[PDB]
Amino acid sequence: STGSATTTPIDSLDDAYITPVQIGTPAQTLNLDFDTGSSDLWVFSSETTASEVDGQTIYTPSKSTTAKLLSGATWSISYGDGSSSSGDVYTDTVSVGGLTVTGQAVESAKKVSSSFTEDSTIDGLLGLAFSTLNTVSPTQQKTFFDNAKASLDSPVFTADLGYHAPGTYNFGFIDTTAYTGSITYTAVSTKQGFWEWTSTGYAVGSGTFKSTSIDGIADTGTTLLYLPATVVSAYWAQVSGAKSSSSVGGYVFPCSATLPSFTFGVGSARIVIPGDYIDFGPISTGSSSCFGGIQSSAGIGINIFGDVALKAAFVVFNGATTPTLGFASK
Repeated sequence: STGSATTTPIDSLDDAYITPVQIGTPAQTLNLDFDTGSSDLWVFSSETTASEVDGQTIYTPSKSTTAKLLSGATWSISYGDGSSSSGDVYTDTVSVGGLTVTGQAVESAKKVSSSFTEDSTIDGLLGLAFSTLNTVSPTQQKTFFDNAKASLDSPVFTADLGYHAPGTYNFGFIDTTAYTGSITYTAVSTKQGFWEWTSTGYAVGSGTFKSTSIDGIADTGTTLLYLPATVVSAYWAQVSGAKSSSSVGGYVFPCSATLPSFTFGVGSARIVIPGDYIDFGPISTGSSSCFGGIQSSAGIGINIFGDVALKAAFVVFNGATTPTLGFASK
């Protein structure tokens, strides 16, 4: 089997992407944030505290003939941005882009943090990291991908995120028309439950390439590119007037600036992030201070190749027995 679904930015900054997902019978379609940095499929639901629901589409298990309470199971998750959610669990039929999993754990939110309430466009998350990170207790549950894997034509999914435009998540096949040149594959460590890999270095603009190992995660659920402070300082030093602002929470730059590109290494290959991708616009409406798309990972504890980086590439998440990641230009 295969599946193919379009993923669409939630706003004009590409702050996140939503992909329609069919849950239950008859189908209830919710727009979920596909997140390769976590492993829970959770949704706003008829059980979510009413004061914490603001415009989201909810899953109502009592209206699904295939829903079954997973008796005794609860979940609770916190994300790197400090947001959180928790609740109980149903199993139900879940389809993405024509690919169907029966008996998928659908984690129904009883509580969500303010950041989720305030974002009307995201109806929940669909985790695509390794199932060892799943938070369901006392019986850990598998991700949608893990459940689908044995049925897939090939045990892979791909992320093809757009810059200020829709893109695609494919399951079970590699679309050879979706990228240019060749895909370069690189080793993955699953020891922390993430799609963790080592970049071979970086360049700033037309500068020379610095060969240096940068361990990080491929994370579709993180907006920006978070890298070591040394790397980030070298980037922003090439932008007149850029500075790290403690008040704002990272690097800002004059909105009148032209940003250089940023290149990262994948083996001997190179992925170029155009300067425009690094512009996240005024820090507040009307400001002439703009927020940078490359920020320091210092104090996160891990480097994160988030959407800023991933949207510059066609990315293969290879879930074979020995997992790997592939990157191609596009």
